[PDB]
Amino acid sequence: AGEMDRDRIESMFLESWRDYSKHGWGYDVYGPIEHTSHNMPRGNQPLGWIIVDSVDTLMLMYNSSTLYKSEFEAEIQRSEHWINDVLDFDIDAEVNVFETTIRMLGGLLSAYHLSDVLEVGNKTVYLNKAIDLGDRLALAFLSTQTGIPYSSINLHSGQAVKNHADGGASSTAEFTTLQMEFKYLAYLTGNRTYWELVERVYEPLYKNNDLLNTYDGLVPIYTFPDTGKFGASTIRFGSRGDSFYEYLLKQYLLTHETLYYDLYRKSMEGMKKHLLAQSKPSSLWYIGEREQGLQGQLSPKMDHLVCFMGGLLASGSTEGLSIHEARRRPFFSKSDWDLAKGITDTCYQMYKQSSSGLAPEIVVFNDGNIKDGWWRSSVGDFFVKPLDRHNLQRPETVESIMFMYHLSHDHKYREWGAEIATSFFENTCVDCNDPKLRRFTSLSDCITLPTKKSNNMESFWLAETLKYLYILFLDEFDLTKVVFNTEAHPFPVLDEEILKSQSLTTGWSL
Ligand SMILES: *[C@@H]1O[C@H](CO)[C@@H](O[C@H]2O[C@H](CO)[C@@H](O[C@@H]3O[C@H](CO[C@H]4O[C@H](CO[C@H]5O[C@H](CO)[C@@H](O)[C@H](O)[C@@H]5O)[C@@H](O)[C@H](O[C@H]5O[C@H](CO)[C@@H](O)[C@H](O)[C@@H]5O)[C@@H]4O)[C@@H](O)[C@H](O[C@H]4O[C@H](CO)[C@@H](O)[C@H](O)[C@@H]4O)[C@@H]3O)[C@H](O)[C@H]2NC(C)=O)[C@H](O)[C@H]1NC(C)=O
Ligand SMILES: *[C@@H]1O[C@H](CO)[C@@H](O[C@@H]2O[C@H](CO)[C@@H](O[C@@H]3O[C@H](CO[C@H]4O[C@H](CO)[C@@H](O)[C@H](O)[C@@H]4O)[C@@H](O)[C@H](O[C@H]4O[C@H](CO)[C@@H](O)[C@H](O)[C@@H]4O)[C@@H]3O)[C@H](O)[C@H]2NC(C)=O)[C@H](O)[C@H]1NC(C)=O
Ligand SMILES: *[C@@H]1O[C@H](CO)[C@@H](O)[C@H](O)[C@H]1NC(C)=O
Ligand SMILES: OC[C@H]1NC[C@@H](O)[C@@H](O)[C@@H]1O
Ligand SMILES: [Ca+2]
Repeated sequence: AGEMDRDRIESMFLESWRDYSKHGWGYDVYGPIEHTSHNMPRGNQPLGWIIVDSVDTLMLMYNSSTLYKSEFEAEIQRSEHWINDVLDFDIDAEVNVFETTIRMLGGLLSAYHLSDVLEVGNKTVYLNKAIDLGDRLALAFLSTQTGIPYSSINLHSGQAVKNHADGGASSTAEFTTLQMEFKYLAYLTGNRTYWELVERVYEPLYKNNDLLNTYDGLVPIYTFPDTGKFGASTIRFGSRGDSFYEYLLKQYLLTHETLYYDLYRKSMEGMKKHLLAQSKPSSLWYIGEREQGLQGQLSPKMDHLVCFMGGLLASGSTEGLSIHEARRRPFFSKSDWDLAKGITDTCYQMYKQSSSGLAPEIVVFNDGNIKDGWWRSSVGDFFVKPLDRHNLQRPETVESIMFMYHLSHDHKYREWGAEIATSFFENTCVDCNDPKLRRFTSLSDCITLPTKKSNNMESFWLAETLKYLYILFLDEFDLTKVVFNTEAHPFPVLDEEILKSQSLTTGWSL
């Protein structure tokens, strides 16, 4: 029953939310096991890490809840008042530009959007907060000549600070996963500066590295901000690389700027050419890594983070349309669609073949060359290294499952989603038999049974994992009218004509 699994997912969310609100209200970091909490800034001022990241999930559930609508409404109010009255981003502390942009700036923007379209709360509260934070973060683009920002910035002074390690290089995905957020902010404010600054990073990236010709659109994970040149590093769709590809497509879906689709196409073909492979014995499609350039060997290691590719590929091929209607359009990519189904299956298998039914942080697919103390999956398609056995309540697989279900309408995806939701329920719960004290937490080990719990609840458990599971069981969700930022914060597809009138156009080319 769709509405039933809906009640269940809403219940799981509320159990986590009730516990968080009771013990760690207003804190950035929260541990459900010991009910402990703290803020990230050295000064102990809150960033709204969990509250801001969760507001839009509260709004989505409020909009369709039949059993807890009233509770969700009250929590939105609680969150909104706190965001307006307590949260203050004028903090003398250095924060990571990427994380703060995708979680806080993005969450405030989507809260504004849903508040607007769902007519709940005061959208102005979120927009005003977004403008102020956006201005603090935007200062990061004034540090180098290339326009590529250093990893962190002080929210009060505006002073930028380079990455501590990696020879001072910035992570490629970190400055190429800020575009949806700043462009939507430009759209809402009419302030072109946000748009101009965030689009600026691509030219040096592509030009200075001969990215298309030399790398076939595949990016090493580190880029020096002052030169715009890649640092000797791994090429992977996992951490520090993943969302660079994500936002190439999502910008096109959001603003209709074709250049980014063209760039996206180039990277996808490059990915199929250099990183794609199949495991044994199930022939599951997976995306590997190239630690030593494209000329080196292909590593079968894959971050759970890569699993978002199922949804991305499906979204890019259909542009949000049901396959039924998409299959007849000129822009439909049969290749991308088939691979989307393939990668989503593979990622589902990472749960299905797991002893706990939950996929670990990282897996190593079987390429017939796994010839020590590694754990083998049920079928043997992949292994799990002793140090990668943790599960941080990540959303990437349920993310892709949601897209596949709504675009294909194949009920098999809702079945998969249900199994994973149940595995999270049974294997990450604390006080599992008491709905009054029950809550959910991360795992230090999701391979051993019973699973070993870690005292921490990721904000994305609420912002993404439960959100995508919830949307999966919504009977109607038009993917042609929304584009999710990388933290599952939905933005509306922008009107081309309005963008034109605001002088928001592609300021570079290739
Ligand atoms: C948050 O929740 C809200 C709901 O609470 C949700 O908003 C929408 O949810 C549904 C999305 O699928 C949507 O229902 C679909 O509506 C289709 C369009 O036809 C119907 O809506 C028309 C437009 O409604 C707006 O304008 C109305 C004034 O014109 C206004 O009164 C209304 O409040 C909306 O603002 C409306 O004009 C149509 O009217 C015709 O039909 C009436 C009878 O229903 C008749 O009385 C009228 O004279 C006229 O002939 C019509 O009501 C509809 O095509 C679609 O049908 C499909 O869905 C069924 C589901 O059972 C399937 O069997 C099959 O697929 C079928 O084809 C479906 O009913 C709601 O109307 C929206 N609600 C509101 C109030 O906006 C929102 O999406 C959600 N947000 C999120 C992200 O969670
Ligand atoms: C569209 O959106 C953009 C992006 O956010 C906005 O641009 C920002 O605009 C503000 C204000 O115009 C800029 O901030 C101001 O910068 C001035 C110049 O900075 C130089 O001097 C400081 C020394 O203090 C150096 O640290 C810095 O490196 C530069 O050399 C400052 O002089 C201003 O300071 C004054 O205001 C602050 C406010 O708290 C006071 O504390 C100070 O004492 C002083 O009175 C101020 O900081 C900001 O740089 C712009 N950001 C970017 C990325 O461009 C647009 O304003 C907005 N609307 C428009 C016009 O399109
Ligand atoms: C909405 O919030 C804005 C900013 O806090 C405030 O100025 C406005 O009065 C609020 N609207 C109302 C009256 O609810
Ligand atoms: O796995 C989730 C966590 N890291 C990856 C990000 O893109 C976002 O999904 C969240 O911050
Ligand atoms: Ca993501």
